[PDB]
This record gives sequence, structure tokens and C-alpha cells, in this order.
Amino acid sequence: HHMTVRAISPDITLFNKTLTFQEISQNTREAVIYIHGGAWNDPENTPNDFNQLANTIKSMDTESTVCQYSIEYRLSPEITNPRNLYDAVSNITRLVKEKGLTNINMVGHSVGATFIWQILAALKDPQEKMSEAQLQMLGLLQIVKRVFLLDGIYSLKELLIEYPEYDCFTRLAFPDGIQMYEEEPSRVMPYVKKALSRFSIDMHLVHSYSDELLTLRQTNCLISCLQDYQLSFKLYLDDLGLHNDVYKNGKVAKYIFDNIC
Amino acid sequence: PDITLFNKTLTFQEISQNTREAVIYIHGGAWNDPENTPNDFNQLANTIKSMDTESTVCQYSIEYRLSPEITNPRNLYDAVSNITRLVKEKGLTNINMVGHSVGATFIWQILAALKDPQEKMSEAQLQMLGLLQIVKRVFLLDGIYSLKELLIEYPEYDCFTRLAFPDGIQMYEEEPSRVMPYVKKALSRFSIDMHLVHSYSDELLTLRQTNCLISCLQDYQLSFKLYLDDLGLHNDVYKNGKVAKYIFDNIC
Ligand SMILES: [Cl-]
Repeated sequence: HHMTVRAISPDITLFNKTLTFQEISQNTREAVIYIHGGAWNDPENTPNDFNQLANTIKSMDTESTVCQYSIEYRLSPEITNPRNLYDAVSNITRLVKEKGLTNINMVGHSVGATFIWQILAALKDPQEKMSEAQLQMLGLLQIVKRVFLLDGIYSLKELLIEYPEYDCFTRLAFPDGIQMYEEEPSRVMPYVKKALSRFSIDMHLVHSYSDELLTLRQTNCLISCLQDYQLSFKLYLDDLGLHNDVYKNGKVAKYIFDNIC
Repeated sequence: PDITLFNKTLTFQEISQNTREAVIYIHGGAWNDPENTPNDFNQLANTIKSMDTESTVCQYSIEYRLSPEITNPRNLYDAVSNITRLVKEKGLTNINMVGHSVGATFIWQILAALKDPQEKMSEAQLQMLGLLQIVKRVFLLDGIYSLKELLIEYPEYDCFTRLAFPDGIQMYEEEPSRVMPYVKKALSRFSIDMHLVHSYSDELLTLRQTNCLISCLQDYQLSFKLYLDDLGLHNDVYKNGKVAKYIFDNIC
């Protein structure tokens, strides 16, 4: 009996903080895995951020074809890039093995979308050089069907040009300089192109016109690069509320549910 | 006689017990190409019909006279008249418009109809208003939205724009930067879902037309969806199975 992952010890990477919003059952065909954002640093953003959205999806999913989980990762300033990402990768890898997830749809908001973007860029390193975390990334690419990137951060460089004030958090996640971020679109797009084609991954980009913390600049800089490399993607722009309303928004739930098909 | 070519309307999937949505297609052809016809969408529509296991969709494809014999906005007005008559004759309650090339231009022009007040609208414009009242979704495939941008990018396309705009492209009334405020009114007043589609393999149009439209949409905070892919050359886009899937999955 119980009240759903097999807790491990020690649990350095916070696998035990994984939430289940909708468990696997007889008719389950697709998995949704959520990654919360919060600027690498905000302890108020948790895997429970997506509770409302997941529950709206669970309602619409009248045949129970969807299972849904949300992962945790350690925060800056103590854990810095790419170690927060590697926690999420580690935790997702364990979850897939434990539940036998054959495929997955990744949903991320803010820095969670950043992590998914970083995973999509993993082919930047050849198999001869890949670290254990990078090999796990390759492993996830092999099973990802779609990603949904909600009001994401893709270019640290462009983020600091637009928002010098955001140094207050980026200096914590990138303590040796943001130039240490390896996944600038203009540098890694050729590898993301290879990954989406090789693994047949569908990319969905979502942004809110009302997002007070990020303008459309990040989105448009990504789109411009995606276009230049002729990567297929889908974009959805709407009034989906404030930055932290987007991952609770019923129109976002609908968008995700309707596009898992 | 059948001046506007209503009798050339094709039915791809007639109404059924179960029909809830209508799809109406408008072929393109740069205003003038007689090789584009309502059959352009036969393949796509038959694929959607097959996807539509429960017969919730009906589908029709319309015709309109070509330039140089007729010029803007009279080609549009044929399409409008023909759709209006079809809607009346079949009792179509809602509609999903799908346009390719200038067929998408037409749909865009319909979306900008509130540029004229009710007191000033012509009969064709009043018909456009009546379409706005029942349109649920539009799917704009590799369209032309700005004549000004089109000749900036391709001065050589004067060879067909001079046929449809014989007194000059300045007579085009629907430049996005000019009419976006009215499109904004329409989309909100009526709850219309806009989908923009372009092919990376389109040899006739780069992404400029699409990007110029997006920039303007974003400036007015108009909701829309975009789908970019390799969907073939310009006149193959409307036959691509990925387009068929995109449309069907988005009528929900
Ligand atoms: Cl008139």
C-alpha cells in the first residue's frame, strides 16, 4: 500500500523529491515529465509548480493515456551550471528505468526549458568524450518524443544584454562567467538540428505576451537561429499571464494535451 | 450566368450526421496561374477525411476568377461570394479556412475587414463581415501578406503583381502595419485561431513574408500559432501529409 518513486539513499541529486501527478495504468501511452524553473536559485519553485496544469491535463485525459511526473534538482549558489541540469538528467534517467518509460514528453518553464534545450544540444560532444551525464543525456534523446519549452532562457549572453539586472542570479549559477554556458544557440544549433532529426523530436515553443520578466527577445533570437538552420518547430504565442502564471495556465494545459497525438 | 464560378466548387467530404466543423479551401496561384484549381487540395482533404474516422468534418474547395481579366479585390470578392453562398446552401454554422499563396492572402484580407465601419462597408465587405462571424480557425500556408515587402524582396514578381494590381500595388488595402489594429479587433471580437505555416523548401517565397507578419502580430499582441518545416516546394506544400496532419490535429 502507499500514498510513488522508490526512495534511494543517499539521494544527493534529489530523486526522492520527484512528484507523480498521474500514475501509469493499463491504458497509459505517453509520459509527461516536468522541469520547474526559478532562475537556478529560487526555493519557492518546486516540482509542485505544475500541480494545477497537470491536474487540468489529467481531467481532459479521460482515457488515462497520459502519465505525469515532475522532477527536482539542486539550486545555486551551492550547485552551479551544469550540475543543476545533471541532477535533473540523473533523476529523469532513474525515473525512466524505475517506471519503464518508453517514451517521454519534456515540459519545462524558464530555466527548466533551459535544461531541456541543453539536453537537445548533447551531440555537441562525440561518444568518445561524453561524460556519464552526457551519456545519460544521449539516453534521454533516444526516448524523447516532444518538448514544450515555456518562456525559456536560451541565450545567457542575450539575457545579460537585455537584463543587466539579472546578473544577480546568473552570477550564482555561472560563477566563472556566463561565457562558460556551452549551449548558446548560435554555437550549438548544428547539433540540435542533428538531434531533432536523428531522434524525431518535435519542438514546441511557448511564450506569454504578458510575461513581465521575459520579453519576446529570447524567443525571437531562438527562432531566428532555428530558421537559419532550417529546424522544424511549432510556436504558440498568447496572453498566458505573468511569468509564473504560465505553468499554471489552462490554455497551456490544453496546448500540451492537444499536441500529444 | 455563374460569373463568380460558384459551380466550380468541389465537395471533398459532404455533411453527415456527425459533422461539427467545416473546412473551406482556397487555392493559390499568384492571382493568375490557371494550373492552380480547387482540386489543388484534393490529396490533403482526402487524407484528412481518412483521419476523420467519426466524420466530424465536411470539406469544400472554392474557385475564383483570375487576373489579368479581373484584378484585386474582385478575385477575393468571388471567393467571398462563393463561400457565402455555400455557407447558406449547406447551412454551415462555423468554418475553418485554409489558404495557400494568394488563397491565404484572401483569408488575411477577410481578417482585416473591420478596417471599414459598418456605415461604409460595400456589399462584398458586408459578406466578409458575415464570414468573420462564423470563422473559428484559419490556416495560412505560404501566403503573401504584404505587397510592398513582396516587391522589395522580389522586384521581378512585378510580372504577376502588375496583372492583379494594374494601377499599382499601393492600391492594396491590407498591408499588415496598416491594418493590424483592425485585425486585432476582429480576432478578439470573434475568437479566431490563427495558424501560420511556411516551408523551408519554398522556392518562390523565403521566410520574409512570414517574419514580417509575425513581427506585426507580436507588436499588437495577437495570439497565433506558427509551424515551420520542410514541406516541399511552393506548389507541393498543400499536398504534404504533414500539413494534412497539422490541420486535422488542430481542429479540436
Ligand atoms: Cl460590393
